[PDB]
Amino acid sequence: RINTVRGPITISEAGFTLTHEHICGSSAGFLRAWPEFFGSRAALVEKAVRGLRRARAAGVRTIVDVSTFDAGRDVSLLAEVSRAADVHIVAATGLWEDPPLSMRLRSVEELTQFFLREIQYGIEDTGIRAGIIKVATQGKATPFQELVLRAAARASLATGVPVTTHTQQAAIFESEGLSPSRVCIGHSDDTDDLSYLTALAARGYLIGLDSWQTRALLIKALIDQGYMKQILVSNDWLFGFSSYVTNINPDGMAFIPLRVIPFLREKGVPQETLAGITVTNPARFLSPTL
Ligand SMILES: [Zn+2]
Repeated sequence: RINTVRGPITISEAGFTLTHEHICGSSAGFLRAWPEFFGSRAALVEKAVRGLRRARAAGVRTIVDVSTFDAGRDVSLLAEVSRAADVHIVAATGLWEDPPLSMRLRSVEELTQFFLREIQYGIEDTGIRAGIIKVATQGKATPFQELVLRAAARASLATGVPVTTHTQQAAIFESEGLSPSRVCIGHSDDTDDLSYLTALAARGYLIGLDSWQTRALLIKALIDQGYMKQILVSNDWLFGFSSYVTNINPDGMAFIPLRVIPFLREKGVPQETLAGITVTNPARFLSPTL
């Protein structure tokens, strides 16, 4: 069973899953400070529900929202849009690029307990539990970033909930006893080299990407190398979405099933492989595994 914002779900209920999406983010809060310009909360919820119902109509069944407490996560909003659009949503714990003072001073043991609190107890006073750990990294490795990755690895070891991060790191995860099949390492264009992707893929890590046709061909290259079981999919292939710039692109959150899947079909990626990367791989990733 996977923790969603409306409660636990079985593996088989997850279906077609996007694994690194952005409903919540930095900018939604300013609707509280300035609704005259940005619109009401109800209008934001309405825009989000409409976009998710279109993604649902195109075939998306589950999305993983990777916003964290320090990057604008709003799990009560996620639960409302999940119910209205009939799309499962997995919430994340973790930390973003530049966390507050009060978090930058914590030990690995303390940060582990923070992540575990949001996985085992709930987020804030909502009772909604996170189903993934997101660790956003800036650039140059720093001791605090290594500390956060270690805390995430330990929370994953305790609960079996997967970790998703950005580009070394693999030695830290293995340092802590965590199987690579619990970790998705996301790569940007500056780290897109197919050689690096296959290297991490051969060691058991899941691979994410954060033009879109050239990203899709990188995916095909990875498949052609035999690594289809290590691939996760996300609307991030179109554009580097984040808490800075959320998913709410004339295809909206339906971009993957309406544009990328037909294109991969045109390039000859077979049906069983496409079902593997959109259904089997994310279900195996999200399913808590010790
Ligand atoms: Zn993303």
